[PDB]
Amino acid sequence: TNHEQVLTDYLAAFIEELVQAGVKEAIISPGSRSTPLALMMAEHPILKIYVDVDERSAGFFALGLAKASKRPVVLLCTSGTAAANYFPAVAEANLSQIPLIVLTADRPHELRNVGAPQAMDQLHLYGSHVKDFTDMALPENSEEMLRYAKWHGSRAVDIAMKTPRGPVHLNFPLREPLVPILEPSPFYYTHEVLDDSSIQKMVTECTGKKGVFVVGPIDKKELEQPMVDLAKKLGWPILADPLSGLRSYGALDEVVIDQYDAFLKEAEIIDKLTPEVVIRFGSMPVSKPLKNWLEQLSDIRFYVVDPGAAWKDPIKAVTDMIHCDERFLLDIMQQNMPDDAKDAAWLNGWTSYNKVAREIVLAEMANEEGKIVAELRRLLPDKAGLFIGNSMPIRDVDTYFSQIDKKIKMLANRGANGIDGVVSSALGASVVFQPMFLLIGDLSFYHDMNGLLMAKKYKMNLTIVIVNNDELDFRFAAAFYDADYHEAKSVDELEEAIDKASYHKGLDIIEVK
Amino acid sequence: TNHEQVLTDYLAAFIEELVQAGVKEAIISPGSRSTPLALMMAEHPILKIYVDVDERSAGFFALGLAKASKRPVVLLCTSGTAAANYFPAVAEANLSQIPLIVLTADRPHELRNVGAPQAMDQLHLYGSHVKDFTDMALPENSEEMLRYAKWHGSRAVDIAMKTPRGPVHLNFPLREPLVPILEPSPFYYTHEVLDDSSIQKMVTECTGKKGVFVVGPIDKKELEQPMVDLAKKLGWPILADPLSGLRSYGALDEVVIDQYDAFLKEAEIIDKLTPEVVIRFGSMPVSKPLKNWLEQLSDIRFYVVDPGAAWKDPIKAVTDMIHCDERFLLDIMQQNMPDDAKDAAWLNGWTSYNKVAREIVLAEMANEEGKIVAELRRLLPDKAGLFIGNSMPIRDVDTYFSQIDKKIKMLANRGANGIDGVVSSALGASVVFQPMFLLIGDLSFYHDMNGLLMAKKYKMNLTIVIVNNDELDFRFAAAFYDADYHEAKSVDELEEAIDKASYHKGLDIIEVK
Repeated sequence: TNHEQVLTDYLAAFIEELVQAGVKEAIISPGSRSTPLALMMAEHPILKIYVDVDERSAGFFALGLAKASKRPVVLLCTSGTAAANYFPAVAEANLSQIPLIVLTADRPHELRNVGAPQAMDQLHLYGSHVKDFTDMALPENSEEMLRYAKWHGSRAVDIAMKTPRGPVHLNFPLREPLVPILEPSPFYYTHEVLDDSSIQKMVTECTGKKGVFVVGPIDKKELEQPMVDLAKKLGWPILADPLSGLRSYGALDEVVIDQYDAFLKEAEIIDKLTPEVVIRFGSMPVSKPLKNWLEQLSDIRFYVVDPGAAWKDPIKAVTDMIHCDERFLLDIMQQNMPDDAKDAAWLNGWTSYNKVAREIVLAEMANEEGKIVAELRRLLPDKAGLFIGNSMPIRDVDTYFSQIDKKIKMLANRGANGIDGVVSSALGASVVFQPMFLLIGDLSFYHDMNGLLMAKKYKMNLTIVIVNNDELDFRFAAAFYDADYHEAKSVDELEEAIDKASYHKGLDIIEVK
Repeated sequence: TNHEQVLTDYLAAFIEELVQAGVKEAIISPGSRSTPLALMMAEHPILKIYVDVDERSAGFFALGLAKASKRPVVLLCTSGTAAANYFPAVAEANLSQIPLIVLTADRPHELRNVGAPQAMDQLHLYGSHVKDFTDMALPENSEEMLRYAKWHGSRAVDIAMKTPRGPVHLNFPLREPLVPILEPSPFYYTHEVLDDSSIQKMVTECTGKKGVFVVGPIDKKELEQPMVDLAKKLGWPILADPLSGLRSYGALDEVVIDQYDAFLKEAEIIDKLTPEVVIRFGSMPVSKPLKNWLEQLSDIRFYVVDPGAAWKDPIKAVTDMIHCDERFLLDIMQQNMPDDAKDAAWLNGWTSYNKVAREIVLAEMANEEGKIVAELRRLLPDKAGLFIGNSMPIRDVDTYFSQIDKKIKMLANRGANGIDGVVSSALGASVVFQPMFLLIGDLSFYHDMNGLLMAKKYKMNLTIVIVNNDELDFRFAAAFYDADYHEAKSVDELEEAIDKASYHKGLDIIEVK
């Protein structure tokens, strides 16, 4: 019934439900108004905490951690411009379907839009870029209002984790004094399914047709193998994006095509490889010549599998929009599509151009923006993570990273793209996948340079490769963040750097000028 | 009539009107979609350009430049998360009434919300935090549409510069190819006034009353002297904020009170200094004991002068809201208020506590977070600029920076406050006021560390004083950005650092641990 108890009961009810609904990590930024929420989250036994004093960096850190783990991740910042720094990562989380619980501390009603210090309008702060907005009540501790606090904690995580996944924003007006009572201590998975009538139409329509699988960047785990099996069963090629995982799932394969970016630039190859059906999985692939090829082809059956109804199709090519779970579709197609449907000449044609274009690529790579990918492909461990920057590193990983027999989790921010926040993204992802590697340009590296503090203060393992095409001497940046600096001037100098980097748990930075 | 000419005619009409309406500077961030707008702004003869690759830093740079010069300043970035990085500075510009023309490049309609790379929803991106939003047409070059492009260029700057001043957002959908034709080359002030009936009511109501002037952070230039004259004429004290300019306008004074933060904490002094009227100018002062004092007093006449109708009053103390120009009000009060109204005992009481509290402060400052302000007060030139960070440096400049007889422009981000972007803010302001000094905490310095690139690549003069109260060794940061590093361990070590800093045109950084 006293002010500080009221504040403690209210927040504890909320925070307890977040953890009980699956939040294990919180990414906190400090400030006056965020203090009571930060202190009480710290007191929670199960809940782990990371402190990032740059809110922009905190947002991308949370993003990367939630993208890699499929876990809902809390953000917490104070009132004022701090909340606005979450915006780039929230917009990214929106488009890449990443479950961020963004909690913004705020002034109380008597201090809202009144000219108070550290205070701005935080109602619908991120606009359409969140799944849900809640302006929470001022702290109360009645039976009704405590259950309300629990209810909103459960709803936040549920909405964020329900497909299509995405960011959820909760605004907390907090009235002074913000001193909580810490002594004594205050402390169902659904998927989309197609109908039996609806699967029969699809099965019959492409039962003996020349089809192509197109897989772009995809979220879901262990979808590599059953996809490979189906394409093998049908005799269909898979045009696999580097971010699909099919180019690095730990096995060599007879259906995965990886040189399509090269050979679809040529006009006669465009004509000869013309399919009857196309089935898309995941986002759109990064390849512009593939994009232009899929745009050009008409009078085909263009399926896209989109369980979240996000309507990602910048080509407007869709004929049949499929709103179901990817693993479900692959399994029913593995059970119901015939075995005797195999045309050997169809797959053969695709694999032939693929073998030919591999030679054209490998004839040049014994001489450096393409050779850096090729050297990285060989030097990487059998189980590793690779975050790729959105500039030139993503176009060169499409050309010079063919299929390898190592398990490599490849991650990029492919929603709203952008050169911002990719260091913190990689660093958040490094909590899940080890060892973590970052192929990055100099512009992106500078942009999110101060996110390297998280690697220093939490003793994280990340190997950074900077393609500096370009006035900046990055040795001083390395020394500042306690990083081991390496300058690779040759192919052999890169080999020594990678070997040294995997040898110690810590931050490594390899600059290639 | 051809695509690239259309694009050139459209943008040139817009850009020409911006310059013709008073835009002299543009702050550009690079990218694919921003390229045609950036190239053509570069071709404009009068328009000066600054390139900031961090969009967050660019926003605060523009903010600082526009705050210092009262000039409208263009921002330009590419599509995607780049636009979202402008948000903290836009929210700040909104509350601090700063005229930013924010231009965001965008995908065309066929690539909007369709799953395209580097693309997000940019309609009403900043929400209520801008004065105006325009989604511009796709480039056309007809007589109607070219005048439309001119019209929007004039409207943008006008709305941004009309009081209450603020940010204006224009979104530009641009269709590929984005290659402009650069060869050959494509290239009233109103103020609020009170009525004669309305001034007579105010003049008579405080014609012989014990009144107090309260001046917080204020925009308007040369408002120092006529304010001083009126308070001298009336025998009224001025409780001047450090950011009012009255504490450093180049003259010592017999009405400016600067120790109110100290002596209004005491209960009997609160009671004895009780006025009959209060007149506020500018924003709310940073002093919490002054805030609490003005809150506590009742049955008074509380005037606030607010020409922009922003209603800045977190105390809700207003009795008479005055919507007119500050210079106008001071001049008519200088002409119409009587001379024989002077009560000597009223001003005497205020100046007495002020003299007493100065002794209490100066008795301690011969021994370091307060002594750093006091040393800075003495060591500064006769004509200088000082940007202050929003953390502990603003509370200590209120206590330990009494009135000096030097002209010092003092600047802070006092709208939405926040520890973010104050380096770029100071660096933008450094274009106008020279020499520029920055008193800053370590948290703020880290937050906007990468804004120091602007000091390096444009060879700017800024002296940074870091109050490191606190793992980071800032020498490596200094070496990275070509800055002269100084470590001040004593009072005399600070003197040597300041002397060296003012001696060369370039970036200086003084750390006090």
